Amino acid sequence: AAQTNAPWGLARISSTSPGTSTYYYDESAGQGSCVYVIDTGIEASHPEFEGRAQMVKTYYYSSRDGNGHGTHCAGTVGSRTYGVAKKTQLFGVKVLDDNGSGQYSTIIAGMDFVASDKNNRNCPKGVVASLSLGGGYSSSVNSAAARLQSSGVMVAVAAGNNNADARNYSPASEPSVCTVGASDRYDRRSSFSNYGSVLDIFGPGTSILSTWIGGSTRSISGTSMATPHVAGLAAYLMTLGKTTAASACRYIADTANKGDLSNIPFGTVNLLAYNNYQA
Repeated sequence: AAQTNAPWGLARISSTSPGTSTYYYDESAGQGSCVYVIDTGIEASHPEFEGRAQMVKTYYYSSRDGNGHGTHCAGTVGSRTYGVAKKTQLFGVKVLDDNGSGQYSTIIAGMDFVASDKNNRNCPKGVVASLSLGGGYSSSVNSAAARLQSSGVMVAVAAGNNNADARNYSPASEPSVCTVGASDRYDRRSSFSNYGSVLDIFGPGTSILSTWIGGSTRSISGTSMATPHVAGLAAYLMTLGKTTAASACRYIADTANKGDLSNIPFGTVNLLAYNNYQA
């Protein structure tokens, strides 16, 4: 399949080269997989989600996304125009209030929620969790993400937007999950992107166009917007049978565009997510 005039990030993840604008992907499109978006919620009613997005859990008075960040990430995972996996199922777990903040205990409860809730969903092609969130190092947050990974969920977490080593951030410093940095359209490390040996992969993170609340769209930047590309890519790859939840991050790193990013600090992987689709 070919989506002309796609957001640059979608075109990048199916290209060996920057600077193109068509997204190429197998039409299976993550059908039969599920991605949990653990964030500020999802505006499920957005026409871009086509009835495929639903809120399954909130820890606050409402389950609606009063922020837009969760809606944006969910749109990059699987919206029809801005999504990597245009046929996946999207499950919203609102662990972040409408200011985008959340206590670690609520975040930890949301991760354990997903690790049990996936047994209530039909995800024959596999389960992914996208965590476009993070704070200071927490062994308890790291262990919650490690449990979620261990439960049979692909966990993808933002590396963080501090332009620092991600070892001091959680869940980015949990080694068993898939820690994602951000790159821009010129194949530069995003200036804000964390780095370090804990990173597994880079995805498009600078000026990412996706869904926004109020049924709108907007372009925003962050490792939190590179993570739903990798999360969406994993659901896509799992639906294609090329990998499993336990090995998705390793697989994505094996098949990534190698050594194509600039301003990647020594000791950090130079790997850019790539669906490796041959039309």
